[PDB]
Amino acid sequence: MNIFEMLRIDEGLRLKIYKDTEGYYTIGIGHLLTKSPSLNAAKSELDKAIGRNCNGVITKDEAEKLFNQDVDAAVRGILRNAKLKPVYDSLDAVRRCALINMVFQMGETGVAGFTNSLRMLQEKRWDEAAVNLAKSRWYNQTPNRAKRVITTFRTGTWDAYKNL
Repeated sequence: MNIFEMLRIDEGLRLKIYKDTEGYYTIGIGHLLTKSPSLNAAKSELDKAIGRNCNGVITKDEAEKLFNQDVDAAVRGILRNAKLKPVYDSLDAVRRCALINMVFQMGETGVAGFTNSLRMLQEKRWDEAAVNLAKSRWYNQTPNRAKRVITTFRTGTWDAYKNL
């Protein structure tokens, strides 16, 4: 299992514009297009992103291309972030995947806001951090996906996904 497979399980693949859990316009493998209510604003962002007139629809290849960009950007974002980098550097390979997942879903800024959980992870207090992470809007809104991520941080294994 790797970050790509992990995220492909959590986000799904959709070739037509769709609304995410938060009601935002998305396409592909969790690629947010706009927080704007206009489908037209969405279709415009999409064409800009692909470089063609897509008319709200893309190919598998296009979705994967966006996906590669997003994971790359997520990684680079963590490495450039003063709050995130140190945590990342302190973690083992599987747990690193878990932080990437959170950043991909919630953005750098959002994850950087989990001050206490970050501190616990850095200190390798697995059980404590799992409990703290669950006290969030994130967990209440997308509980199955959050539990998967949380178990990943808790155990350092891919058990939560070996099911799926």
